[PDB]
Amino acid sequence: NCVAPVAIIGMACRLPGAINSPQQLWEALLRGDDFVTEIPTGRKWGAFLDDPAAFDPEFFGITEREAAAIDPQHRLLLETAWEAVEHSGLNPAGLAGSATGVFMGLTHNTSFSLASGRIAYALGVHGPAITVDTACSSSLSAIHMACRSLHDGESDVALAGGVSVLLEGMLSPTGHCHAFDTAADGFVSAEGCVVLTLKRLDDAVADGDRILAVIRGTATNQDGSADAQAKVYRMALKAAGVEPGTVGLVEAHGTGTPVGDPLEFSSLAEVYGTDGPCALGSIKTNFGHTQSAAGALGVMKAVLALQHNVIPQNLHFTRLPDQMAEIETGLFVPETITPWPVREGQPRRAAVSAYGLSGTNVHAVLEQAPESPKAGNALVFPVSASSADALRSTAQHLADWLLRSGDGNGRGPAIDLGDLAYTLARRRGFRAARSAVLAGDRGTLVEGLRQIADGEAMPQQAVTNDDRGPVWVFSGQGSQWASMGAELLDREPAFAAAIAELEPLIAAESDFSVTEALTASETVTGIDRVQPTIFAVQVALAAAMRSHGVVPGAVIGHSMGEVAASVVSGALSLEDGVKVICRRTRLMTRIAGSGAMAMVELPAQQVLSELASRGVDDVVLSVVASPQSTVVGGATASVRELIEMWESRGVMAREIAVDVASHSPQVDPILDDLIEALADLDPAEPEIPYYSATLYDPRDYADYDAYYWADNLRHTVRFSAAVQAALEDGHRVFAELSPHPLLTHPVEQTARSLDMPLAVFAAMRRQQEMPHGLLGFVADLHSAGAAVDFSVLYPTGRLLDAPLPAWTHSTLLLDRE
Repeated sequence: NCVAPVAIIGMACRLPGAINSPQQLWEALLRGDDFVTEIPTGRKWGAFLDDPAAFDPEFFGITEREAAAIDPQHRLLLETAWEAVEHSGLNPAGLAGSATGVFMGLTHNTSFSLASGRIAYALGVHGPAITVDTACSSSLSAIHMACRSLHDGESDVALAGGVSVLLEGMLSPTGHCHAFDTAADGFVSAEGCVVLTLKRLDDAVADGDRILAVIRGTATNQDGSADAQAKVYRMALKAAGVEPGTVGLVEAHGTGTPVGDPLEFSSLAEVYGTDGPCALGSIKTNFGHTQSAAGALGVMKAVLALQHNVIPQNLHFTRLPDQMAEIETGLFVPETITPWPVREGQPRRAAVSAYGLSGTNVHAVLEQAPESPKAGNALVFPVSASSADALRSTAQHLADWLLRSGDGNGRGPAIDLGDLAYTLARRRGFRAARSAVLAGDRGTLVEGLRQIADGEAMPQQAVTNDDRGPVWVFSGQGSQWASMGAELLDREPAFAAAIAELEPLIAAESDFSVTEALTASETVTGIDRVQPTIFAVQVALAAAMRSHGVVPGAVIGHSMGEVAASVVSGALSLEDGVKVICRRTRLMTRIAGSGAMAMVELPAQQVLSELASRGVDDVVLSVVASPQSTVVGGATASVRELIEMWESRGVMAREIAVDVASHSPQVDPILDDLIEALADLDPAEPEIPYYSATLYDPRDYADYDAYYWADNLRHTVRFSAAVQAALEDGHRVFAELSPHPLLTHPVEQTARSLDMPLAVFAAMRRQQEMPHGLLGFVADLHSAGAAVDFSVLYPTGRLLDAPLPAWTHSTLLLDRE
């Protein structure tokens, strides 16, 4: 009523016995596992984490030395809190800048809430960052503060939890929390970490999150170990606005102490158990007293108990204490797996409590989450981890998870691969070491994951952080091959649509069918046909990628490639692009067979010097695509003369087979007619960043008019300079849209010369088998870190609890202690 209802959209835990997830916890509670043991010989009873010092510092951008100096408590909160965010189905990168509050509890050794601050900084969120000492308060205090923070609106999302790490009200000499059993030995300390992800219910429902349960209300109180705590329950119930008779479960403090259990059982009897049997449980029978994590851990049990119909049994119980036995309470301790009491069409409700030594008593009232009621095509399954080793473990764990279900006597129904892909692609964060399996069924997906796990498939190290689209590289002539467009025309509707639109346009200009050329049993050959056909594929590829949610962050053209680059960037209409490429080639026909071109293995500046010192002016620099390779062009006799001069000197120089010696003086006699033919162009500003290989400065303003295309044909192809500029502006993923990669190596050579990292890919290659169209290409780009709007491929789907990525853990501890 009074306070706003809070939805629990996600939760994570790091607990003894390698229980590192809600599902693992649920199964453990059903088996009735006792995690209390003797003291380990690594550091009389207690439940301990396998390695509380384990941490993945590089993932958070911290050095090993600093991480070693950081409190192990803080490190556990960081990783556990991160898991709680991803378990909510939230890409943690998406939280940046949001009003996300952080409320953590721990034991401290002029107030600096550093532990919560680390989490806030790691997520790049703004909002309250509060820590609390659970010796000066309760372990539910953080969760209480989080709910009121949401209510007051100072937070829109809230991470709430606690952690306990043992560094060595009396104790149980047997070493067990016997609950409210007549045994009543005492309690036992324990380690653990739990974090809840909270959001206002109305926001959760609106944003379409998966609600685990609802916190209707909470309350805190000061006791100057008391019976007057009876009011604390009423305060919470009043804030929650619910009758206690409707509460069929109470995860009590359940310390198992002689003085506190009857005292607690007595105060609970006043409020709960009036009508119907209300279960009374304590997870401390399983995990002992996890201190600051006990409250959150208790909630996690209640939430899980609310989701399923069953209630997990308490351990170490046989008989109530004779003193508190004769009361007419419906309260009963579960000894086995007990179904949920009420069938009166009321949502299941539970309550949790936790009392501090200082007399701080906190109580919370919960309710179950609101109810909300062809095949064969391949899907992309993004899988990543902070390291190659971690990815192999991750792939293995996901594979086992898939194989665990899909079986009778297991989770009966098969895991929906459509929802899984949706989860991994849209409801998860992406990490450094990446892979992306392509599969249309479970079998091929498992095999794909095995290959990763067994070290057969190698991971891609992302070179950028999914913040920008890739660079489309448009190459020139010479990539064509027989029936190069055939398979994509059948497999990529967007590719076929783009070609279908181009078909009549190119026909009107050049009088031939581009579709026919792309499906012919022989490679396209005619001067009139080759470049327009290549241009068509390039535009079609870009359209197909856009239909998969991949838009370029920039474009770079090479010679004729600049035409498609101009269209894709929006500088020229589709119609004008056709006019340019078609009318160019029609005029270039007039000079076919004149002049020659040759590749020489020298830097452009050296070549330019030798041409000048030798008085050569009928041969010029035609292409500078790499810092160590140059193409010259001009008079046939002069070119072949230079080749021999270089060859005899030990320099590799090889003539290139070309119809037209473009980018040389040989194209002069058609430039005027070209300029006249392109008089009617209507260019616009490019919407995508465009690095020109025509202009003497790749960042300069391009007009894309008649004179620009004249210069594009006549002047040097400065591809290397354009790639350099793109790298300087932060672009890292380069992908060639063409029938076959002609420029991927030149790009690499340019990047290497500048000591610049990058990832280069090819959309198509000669005789490539493409049964899944360009989805493999999409997968590779994402794995490199290129931005991909996965809402296109996966507009809708259900959130699945696929295992969270394995961490890259290294044991970090300060010496001498």
